Amino acid sequence: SHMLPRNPSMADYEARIFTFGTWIYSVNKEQLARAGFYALGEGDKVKCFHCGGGLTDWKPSEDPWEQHAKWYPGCKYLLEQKGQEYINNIHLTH
Ligand SMILES: CN[C@@H](C)C(=O)N[C@H](C(=O)N1CC[C@H](C)[C@H]1C(=O)Nc1ccccc1-c1ncccn1)C1CCCCC1
Ligand SMILES: [Zn+2]
Repeated sequence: SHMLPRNPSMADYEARIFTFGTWIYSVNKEQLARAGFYALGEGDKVKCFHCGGGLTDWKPSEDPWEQHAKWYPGCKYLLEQKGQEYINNIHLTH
C-alpha cells in the first residue's frame, strides 16, 4: 500500500504495453496495461508495477481495474488513477 512503486522500470505505460506484444489471452492488453499490469511471460500471469500485486487465471469478460481493486484495494496507482470512490464501490458488498 506504499506510495513508492515496487517496480520503477515498469512505471512507464509504454514499458507495460510492450510486455503484451504477443498476448493471446481474452483479457484486453491495453486495459491491462492501463490498469498498471505487465505480463510476466508465464501463462496469463500479470503483475502491477506499483503495488507488486500479481494476478493469474483471468476469466472471460473480466475487467482489469475491477480485479485490481478487488484484490489490491490499497494500491496507490489505483487510488491515483481511479480514486477512492471507485475502490469503495468494488468493496461495497462486504
Ligand atoms: C478470476 N480473476 C482472476 C484475475 C483472479 O481473481 N485471480 C486470483 C489471483 O491470481 N490471485 C488471488 C490473490 C493472489 C495474490 C493472486 C494469485 O497470485 N494467486 C495465485 C497464483 C499462483 C498460485 C496460487 C495462487 C493462489 N493461491 C491461493 C489462493 C488464491 N490464489 C485467483 C487465482 C486462482 C483462483 C482464485 C482467484
Ligand atoms: Zn497495484
